Amino acid sequence: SGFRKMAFPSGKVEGCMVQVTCGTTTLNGLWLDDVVYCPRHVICTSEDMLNPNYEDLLIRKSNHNFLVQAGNVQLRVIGHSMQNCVLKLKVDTANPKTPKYKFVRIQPGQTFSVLACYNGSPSGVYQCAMRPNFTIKGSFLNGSCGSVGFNIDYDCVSFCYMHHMELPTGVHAGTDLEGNFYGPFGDRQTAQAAGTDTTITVNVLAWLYAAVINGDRWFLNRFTTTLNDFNLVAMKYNYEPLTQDHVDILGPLSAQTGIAVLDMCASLKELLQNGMNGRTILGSALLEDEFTPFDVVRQCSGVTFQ
Amino acid sequence: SGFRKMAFPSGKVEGCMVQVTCGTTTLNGLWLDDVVYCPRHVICTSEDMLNPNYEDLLIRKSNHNFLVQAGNVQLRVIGHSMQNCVLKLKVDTANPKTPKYKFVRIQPGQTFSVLACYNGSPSGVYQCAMRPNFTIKGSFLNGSCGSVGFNIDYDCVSFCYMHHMELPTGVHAGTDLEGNFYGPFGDRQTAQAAGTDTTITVNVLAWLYAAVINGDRWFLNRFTTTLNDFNLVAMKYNYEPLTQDHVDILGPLSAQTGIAVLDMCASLKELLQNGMNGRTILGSALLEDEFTPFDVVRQCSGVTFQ
Ligand SMILES: *C(=N)[C@H](C[C@@H]1CCNC1=O)NC(=O)[C@@H]1[C@@H]2[C@H](CN1C(=O)[C@@H](NC(=O)C(F)(F)F)C(C)(C)C)C2(C)C
Ligand SMILES: *C(=N)[C@H](C[C@@H]1CCNC1=O)NC(=O)[C@@H]1[C@@H]2[C@H](CN1C(=O)[C@@H](NC(=O)C(F)(F)F)C(C)(C)C)C2(C)C
Repeated sequence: SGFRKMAFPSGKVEGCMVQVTCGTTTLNGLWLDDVVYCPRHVICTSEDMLNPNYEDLLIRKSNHNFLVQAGNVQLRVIGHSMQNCVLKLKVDTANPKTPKYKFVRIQPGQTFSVLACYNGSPSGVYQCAMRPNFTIKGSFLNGSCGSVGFNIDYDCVSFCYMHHMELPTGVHAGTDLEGNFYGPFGDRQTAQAAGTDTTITVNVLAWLYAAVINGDRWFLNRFTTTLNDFNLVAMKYNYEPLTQDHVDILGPLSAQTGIAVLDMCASLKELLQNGMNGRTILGSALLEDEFTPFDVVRQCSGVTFQ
Repeated sequence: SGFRKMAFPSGKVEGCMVQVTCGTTTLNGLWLDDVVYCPRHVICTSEDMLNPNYEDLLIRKSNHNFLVQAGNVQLRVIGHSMQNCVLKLKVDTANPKTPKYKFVRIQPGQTFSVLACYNGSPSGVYQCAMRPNFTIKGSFLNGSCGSVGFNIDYDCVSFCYMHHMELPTGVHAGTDLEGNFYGPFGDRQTAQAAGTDTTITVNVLAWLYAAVINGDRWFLNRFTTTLNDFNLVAMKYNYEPLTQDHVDILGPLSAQTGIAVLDMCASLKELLQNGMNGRTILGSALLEDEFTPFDVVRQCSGVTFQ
């Protein structure tokens, strides 16, 4: 029993982190086979960040301008190119610790673990969700860019995020590993703001199921609702619409507990309309939306990674 | 910016996890040099758990009765002994992945990361605190015993917890790596209950400082208090006493922010007496007590591990 915001084991990703320095600037890179992936703004000076011409700044860099270190060990750069907002530095040594891996572009609502790093070394690991406004609520400081977000499925690490920047309110934005930003953001120090966020309804329902599984059942009521009528309430409280696909994805937890998804929807409707009146669910005073259905099942069934 | 419940990178500990099977029962072990540490109740059958005589059950086991596997690879057991509530299985192969490590007995109030494991494989990592009642609020299922809790300082893993059992309310109990339980518990399926818990006052203050550092300052008031008068309020709300040592330990965060510890105490006093009136601090609707002063500084300054 118990339910925690649980991150993936980070060892496979730790073996891939390196330091990338270009002149003054040092940030993190990801070393897979003989390629190091890092944010392209490593090539910028504190002078011009308001709007760099990255393509131009890069023509004036050569391989030797990039100091890549894996721990103590320098890795010689033997080629370089830019793909959208990331640099790919070909090095003379393939990482012997390269896990089985894929690059994925996650969808808003999905979760992943961030391995926060500085100077190529890990500081810590935590779980996040890609928010509907394409930000993540992370914890990042100067020097953290190039830190990555990932999922693990058995033996395969799916890299889905690389960290690039921090928006007003202290939320964070970044790219997939092909260097394409999530959301309408770019890597320039200009006036950018996240869109209004929304609550990930299907994840809240998944967490309510997690609560029932753990014995925290006080919020279950006797009623049901239709999908359409539920979504009218969701909208008012800035919850995203629940689709039939969401309902189907909740099927395993619904089956395990015997609580139809629409019955759980009626219980969530009442929580939105009436609040929690000082009670908690799974120790929380607010409704939690950063556990997917798969996260709940993984944690409550003990899924492990090879 | 941002502030997250952050766990230590788990790679050093992952390389140490193994599966230990004795007859039916399989749980996790920790493989350091040529010794595997695991909970002694691996030698029990589902028949007698209400009160095993472990010393007796062990005399009838020989080395070959223990199947130890590190991934696919069997490790031959060449000796065995019991130390309090853990078994030490000497094996014929030293773990080549053994990190620099120590065994520590943590104090209530301190935090550590748990690497939850099943069948010798990691499921996930999360941060916990040793509660004043010597429990942790973890997430554990059948088969998770032998999962360990740890801190990292530079290159050194301090192992402080091994998981043994779950108490009513869904809280968890275990031992240090010398097999001595934290708290008044034992490894027998009998009526055991945690004592009444209390809130870790010094950690709440540390988190309030973390909030100020992140710009969330609405709860700061203009007043101060004495240590003695603050502790009278703390007591009423089931907060542990704040000592001068606690004040001194908060010195770095007090210096960084310019807010005297006793000024922050006056602000916490007001939160306890008046509540938060629907506001949040660092995204939370409740006061958080599972960040130590060192955790806050580590996260807000980017401390990394070699
Ligand atoms: C990479 N190491 C840092 C990570 C930032 C730094 C503080 N916390 C973070 O997550 N990334 C940057 O410094 C990027 C970088 C230029 C400036 N920048 C920002 O994150 C800035 N934000 C924005 O410009 C805004 F508001 F548009 F998001 C800053 C104001 C410094 C936080 C480039 C190339 C975007
Ligand atoms: C080790 N793999 C499990 C972990 C438990 C199992 C469910 N969630 C956990 O953390 N440990 C046990 O099964 C231990 C073991 C006997 C029974 N046990 C318990 O945790 C039981 N608890 C107690 O007896 C109580 F209440 F005293 F804490 C159980 C009721 C099965 C949860 C021994 C040797 C303690």
